[PDB]
Amino acid sequence: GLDNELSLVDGQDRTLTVQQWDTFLNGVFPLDRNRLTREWFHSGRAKYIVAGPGADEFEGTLELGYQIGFPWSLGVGINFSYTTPNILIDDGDITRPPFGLNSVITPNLFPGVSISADLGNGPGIQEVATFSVDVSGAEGGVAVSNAHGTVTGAAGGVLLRPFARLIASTGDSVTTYGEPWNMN
Amino acid sequence: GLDNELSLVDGQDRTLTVQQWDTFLNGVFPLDRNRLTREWFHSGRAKYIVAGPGADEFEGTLELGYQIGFPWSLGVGINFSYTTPNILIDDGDITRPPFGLNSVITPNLFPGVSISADLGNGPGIQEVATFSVDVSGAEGGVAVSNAHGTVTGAAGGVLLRPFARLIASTGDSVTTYGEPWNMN
Amino acid sequence: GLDNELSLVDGQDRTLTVQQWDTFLNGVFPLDRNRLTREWFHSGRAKYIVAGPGADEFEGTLELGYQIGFPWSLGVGINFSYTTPNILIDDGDITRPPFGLNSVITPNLFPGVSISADLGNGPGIQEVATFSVDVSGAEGGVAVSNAHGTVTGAAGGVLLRPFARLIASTGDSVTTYGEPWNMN
Amino acid sequence: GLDNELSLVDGQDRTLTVQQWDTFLNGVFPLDRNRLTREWFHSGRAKYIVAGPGADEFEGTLELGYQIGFPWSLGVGINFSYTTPNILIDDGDITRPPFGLNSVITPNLFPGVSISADLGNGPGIQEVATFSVDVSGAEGGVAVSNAHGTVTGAAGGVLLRPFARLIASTGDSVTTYGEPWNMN
Amino acid sequence: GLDNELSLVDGQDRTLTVQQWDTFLNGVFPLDRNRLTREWFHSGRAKYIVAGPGADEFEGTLELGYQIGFPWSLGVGINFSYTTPNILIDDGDITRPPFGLNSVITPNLFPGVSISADLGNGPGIQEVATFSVDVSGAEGGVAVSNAHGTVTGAAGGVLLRPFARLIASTGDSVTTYGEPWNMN
Amino acid sequence: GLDNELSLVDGQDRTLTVQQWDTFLNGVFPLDRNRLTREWFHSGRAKYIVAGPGADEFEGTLELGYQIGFPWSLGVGINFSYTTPNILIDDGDITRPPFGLNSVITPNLFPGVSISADLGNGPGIQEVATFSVDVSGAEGGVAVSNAHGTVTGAAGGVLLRPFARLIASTGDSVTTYGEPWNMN
Amino acid sequence: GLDNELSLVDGQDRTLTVQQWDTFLNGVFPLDRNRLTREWFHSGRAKYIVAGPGADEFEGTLELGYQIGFPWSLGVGINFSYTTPNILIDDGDITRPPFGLNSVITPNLFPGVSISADLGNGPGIQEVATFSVDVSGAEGGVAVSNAHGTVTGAAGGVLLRPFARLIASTGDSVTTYGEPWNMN
Amino acid sequence: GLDNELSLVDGQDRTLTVQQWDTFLNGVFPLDRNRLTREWFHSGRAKYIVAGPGADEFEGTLELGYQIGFPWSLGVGINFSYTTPNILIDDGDITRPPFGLNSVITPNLFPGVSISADLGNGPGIQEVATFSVDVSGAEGGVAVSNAHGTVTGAAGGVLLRPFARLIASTGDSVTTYGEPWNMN
Repeated sequence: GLDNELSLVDGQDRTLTVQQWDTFLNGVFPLDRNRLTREWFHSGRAKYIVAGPGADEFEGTLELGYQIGFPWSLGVGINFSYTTPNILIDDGDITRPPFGLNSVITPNLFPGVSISADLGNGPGIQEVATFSVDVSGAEGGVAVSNAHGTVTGAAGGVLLRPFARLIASTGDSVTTYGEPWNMN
Repeated sequence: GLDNELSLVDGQDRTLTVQQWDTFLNGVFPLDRNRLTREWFHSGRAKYIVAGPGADEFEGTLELGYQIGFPWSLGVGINFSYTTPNILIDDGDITRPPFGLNSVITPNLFPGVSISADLGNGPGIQEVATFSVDVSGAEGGVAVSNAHGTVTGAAGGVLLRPFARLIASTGDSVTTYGEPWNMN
Repeated sequence: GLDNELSLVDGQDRTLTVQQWDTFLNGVFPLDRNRLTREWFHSGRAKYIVAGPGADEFEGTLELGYQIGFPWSLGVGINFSYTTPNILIDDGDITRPPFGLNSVITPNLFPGVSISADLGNGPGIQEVATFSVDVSGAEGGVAVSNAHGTVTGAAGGVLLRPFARLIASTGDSVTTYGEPWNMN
Repeated sequence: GLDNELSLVDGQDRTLTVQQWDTFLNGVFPLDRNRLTREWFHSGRAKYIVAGPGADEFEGTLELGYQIGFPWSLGVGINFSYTTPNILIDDGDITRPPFGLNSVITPNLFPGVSISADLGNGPGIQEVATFSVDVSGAEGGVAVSNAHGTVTGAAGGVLLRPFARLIASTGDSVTTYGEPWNMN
Repeated sequence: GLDNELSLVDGQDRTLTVQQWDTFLNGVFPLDRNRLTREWFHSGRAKYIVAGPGADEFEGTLELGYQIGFPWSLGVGINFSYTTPNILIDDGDITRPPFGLNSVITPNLFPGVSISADLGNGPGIQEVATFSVDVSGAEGGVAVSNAHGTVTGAAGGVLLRPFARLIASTGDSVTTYGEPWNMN
Repeated sequence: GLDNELSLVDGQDRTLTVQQWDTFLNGVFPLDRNRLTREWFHSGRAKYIVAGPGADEFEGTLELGYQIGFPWSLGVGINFSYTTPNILIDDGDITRPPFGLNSVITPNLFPGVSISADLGNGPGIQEVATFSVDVSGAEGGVAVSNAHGTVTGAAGGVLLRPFARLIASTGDSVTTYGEPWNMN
Repeated sequence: GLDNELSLVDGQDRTLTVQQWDTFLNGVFPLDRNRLTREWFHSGRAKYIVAGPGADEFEGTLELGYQIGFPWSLGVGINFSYTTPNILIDDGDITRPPFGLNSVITPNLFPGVSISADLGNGPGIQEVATFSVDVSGAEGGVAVSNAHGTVTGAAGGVLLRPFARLIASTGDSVTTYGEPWNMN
Repeated sequence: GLDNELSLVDGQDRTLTVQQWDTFLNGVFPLDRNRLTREWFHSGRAKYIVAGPGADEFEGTLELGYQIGFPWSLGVGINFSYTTPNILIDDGDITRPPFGLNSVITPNLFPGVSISADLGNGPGIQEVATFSVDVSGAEGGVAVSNAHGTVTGAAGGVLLRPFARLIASTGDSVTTYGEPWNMN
């Protein structure tokens, strides 16, 4: 049904209304099985109405999309390393027995694994446009089912804020916002 | 209502007036729940008037926007690391017992976390144009409701200064400035 | 046969149906004989139907493809090194015998090999379009046999999710998704 | 009023005069509250006169702007860091009590802050064009009120030198310069 | 003769057949005499047939080429170095004889050579198009003799998989693959 | 007056003459008050004459400018740093009093300033074109007053060599050079 | 005279012949007197013939060039350095005579030169096109005298393999190869 | 006068002759007074003659220029540095007098200068085109006086090899070379 709506008396006395219908953000288990990944499908409709002078020769653009935000970037690195046995002489006496072999340095003698995880402030708030298209005339107009979206390297919970926007060819714009959906 | 206004007698004797109406910069809790992020919605109208010779065949551009300034950039990094037990021989004697095992170096024996926060001078003062469009004739013209803006990696308070600008196709320009809004 | 299907009543009352037929993602032993490489062949058909007003003057785009996800990036590096024998004097006395040769540093005395493997979080979820083409009229339309796909530096299992997409010239879109195929 | 003026007998015997009127560079407290930032508003008019043969079919370009110079770049960085307690064994004996725990290295035991400020020779002298536009005919033409300008990372005093320039379509040019304005 | 063939009933009921004839991949001793280099000459023909409705007004693209894969990248570096004799005083006493010359550090006393070879996972599977050209009508069409191909920095054996591809202007595609040729 | 002149009998028997008149390179105290900056104003005229066959339908390009050279690049960097008091234990015994506090490392105990100046060979000899424009017919043509030029990071004296150039649409060219002006 | 030749029955039954005549690759002592540089002059002619249906309305491209290969890249670096005398106190006692001057570190006391030569695997096999031009009709067509080629940073001998190529506008191609010329 | 000449019977039986006349490369003391810089002025004429069928409707390109080569790149860097007096405690006992002040590290106690010069193999052989222009008809055509050229960072002597080139619109080319001029 109708999720949300906003109206604007524009700069040439037209009433511009933009609406969001049937919005669904469907979070799924990530294809990559990566705990830092989020993945979802966006369905919904954007509609517009224009009333007042010139209503029928209205030219504009209609968009549907979402903003996304999460607090931290996270990366994880795991290293395996091994180095074959060796010796270098360090502060050794090579003039007489045992020729500096009483003062050697070796590499690490065993194979080893190390892990390193980095957490930093996130990339901020981003905007995705599911569609952005030309419309004309007083009413319309556009619907989407099962558009795909994803983000990775994310931690602390991913929030998605759906919007619909109408921009008049004339410069005027109104956008309506919905309640956010939690991908965590 | 009318927020602010400015007039200019231009280079061919036209009086150019640009105005800001109904301005609202609405700071909200950030979608990304990041203390270094600020997020807001811009509403307002820009109007112009042109008087004197040629008024009716005026060609121009109308803009509405804001400048943003904050004093410091801030970044935060937290690292978790652990390395598997190992030894290397350092200045050891491999000719006789105990074959240098009386002088070893190991990696850190425990898992460890470290935090690093960097504060530096900020990126200076930036300008955003919420809309910038062609206008013609003596009066107009353009309105916006709930346009979105954001910035991250910011500290010490974010200030937003709203403006409206009129540029004549002829080169002349006047811009009016409003009272700043505090996002912190 | 028919694998999967989805319908949408669009923004101007047309019923848009997109379908996936005969889908085969054929994983093969990799040409490069690299355990971090995966390689496959994509076959299938995408069909569409449009019903309701204007059905016959429908303009659109039809795509067939897949998303790919795997959890980890992996890289492996093996180094062989050898350095010719040398000495430098370190904290040596050059005023008297044996002129500092009782305190030398050498390079590693033997040839050596070392291995280093790095595992990190993967690149997230990617989309590939096997074909994306213009279609017009009420029904169609497009088939592919043995298109090639590949990815390398991958670990933890590669998953492929096939889709078909129909985008109306009018902005409306519907995409249908199939059951994923395992390349590991 | 008239601030400054310059004339040139050009390459085809036209007298070209360019003038600066009503120039004001208004330094303000920086929106970003950053001591390395300067911010100002430029108002003024540029006029031109062309006399001699062909005066009425003169084609050219008119500009108004300023050069900016300051002696030093300055940046400031403040780091906070803390690392969780740890030990590695350094030149320790692991064959017998106390197993090398008599020779350990730790990280810094306390949290710490460090500051680093860098001062270097500045970026040199830069030119900003407030407007740059086509003019035609013997007289004109162009005015600006409250154009915005800023610079950051600056130290040692910021000077602004206003100019007006006329370039004939024919190649000839004259520019007039004003007295500089101090932003510190 | 005919090496391999594949057919497809396309999205508008045309039968599309693509074929590979007379394929020869001729591996030669590399011009650069570099053991990490492979070099070869590709000869062959691609043909196509289209049957069913509209056969004679078929528009498309014909390609011939190969995929290449090898498991490892390899690089080798050899350094020669020598440094002229010198001394620095390290932890020396300059208040009394012999003024710290009893505790010096020198550079390496001899000339030296070191070798370093790096082996890492390879670049994955790549595609080369020997030709890719427009065709029209029901049958054709294109042949190549002695086209050149090469790759360097390769180890573990280089495999080359020949293909021919037909893409209809309409989106449909079929590609046929041959048996791979070993460049090692 | 006339500064300098050069003539060329070109490839189709036209005599091409290019001349420099009234040349002034006016060095001023730098706007940025930076000892590594030089700043100046260029005034002058370039004239051409063409004689012989086709003189009146001559098409060309006329330029006026200078080359600049200085021997050294110079940069200066001054750092202020301070680090808060801390300790780490280095080769300490943590099994018994005083728990390694008899062997600590600290950061620098005082605030500190350091200066670093780098002198290197300069960027070589550069060419600036004050104007470069199309001319037609047997005589002309172009004049400039108070064009601006600058350079920074310079040491050892900045030299400016003025020139005028005429390029025929036919490829032929002649350039005349003046006596250099010293900006140091 | 005729150096080499190759024929192909193409995809529409035309016999395509490409030929190399009078080929000379003239190695000279390098202008830069650099032992890692090679320099040469290429002379030769490329001819084509087309027989069978449509021979006279043949459209194509004719090229002449060479491939170049050498086994190793080589670079050489020589550094001169000197540092003015200095001291720092290292593990010194500043509470009592001689105030740590019994334990100083200095820089290198003498001026010094060091040389570093790096040999690595070469850049592989490259192709240069001396000319590549449009041809039409049954026979032609193109000749070159003393075209220049060069390469630097090369070691182990530079080999040049001359070719001529004919590409039909229809996609078909044949290339003929000559005996290689040694630039070392 | 005539310096050098070369002729070619081209691919369509035209005799193509290209010539160099009046060539002068005038080395001067470098404007930048930099010993690694070379600077010169190029004067000369290129002529061409075409004989045989179609001579009068010949279309082509005429160039005049030089190759440049020198064996070494050279760079020089001089650093001045000073650091204000400081102390850190190294392996000090802070539990009892004198609290680790018996084991300190300082920065260098004096101001210091260091020089570093790097010599490496040169950039190879480069080509400059003084002019490159369209010509038509059987004879011409183009002359240059006092064109400027320069290079810096050079050592071991700079050689300049003058050439003239004629390229037929048809692909054919001949170039003639002169005796080299020494800029050292």
